Amino acid sequence: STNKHLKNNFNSLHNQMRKMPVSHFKEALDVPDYSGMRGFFAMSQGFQLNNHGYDVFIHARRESPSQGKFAGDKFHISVLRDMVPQAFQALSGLLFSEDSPVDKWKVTDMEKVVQQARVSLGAQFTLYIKPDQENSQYSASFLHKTRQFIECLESRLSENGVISGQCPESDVHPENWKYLSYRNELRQRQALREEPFYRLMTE
Repeated sequence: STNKHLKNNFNSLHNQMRKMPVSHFKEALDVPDYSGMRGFFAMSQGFQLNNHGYDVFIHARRESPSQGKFAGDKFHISVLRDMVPQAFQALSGLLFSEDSPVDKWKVTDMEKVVQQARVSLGAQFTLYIKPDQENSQYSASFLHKTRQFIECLESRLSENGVISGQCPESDVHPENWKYLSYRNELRQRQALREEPFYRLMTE
């Protein structure tokens, strides 16, 4: 499995990642603004956008490319509900970037959260991660890119004075992540902190 490989290459992956140069993400400009996202079924930078009325989100899935099978890894971004539009705009360049390692994500539609009487304290953004290789093994290059990406998101939000939200109860995050949090749906918060993926993303 994917996790088996991470465990047996734990130090090797870490050692390669920690010596790689900073990643560069060519951010997108020709993207929709938040109100645009609420369009309904359009295309933007290769990402198929979809807003149906059965949930409180707007989904984005890149028609491409990651060749591996889902291993359950994903991140959530939590901000004050009032600031979702600002957060979205600030992160749009990276989220729609051709260099982004995230092929699938979603953002809550505040109109729909109100119509469906849902609470929105956090996890307004969800980022799905999948091994890049066909054999379902994460490569050192990809993990480094993903970590770099997640950190750019963190920095962009704080530089924009976005007020943080409330981390989901089932997620875990280090003290230096103010918006991002992690969880693996395929497997206690204590156990998540031990996941190799999570530790390679934080230590």
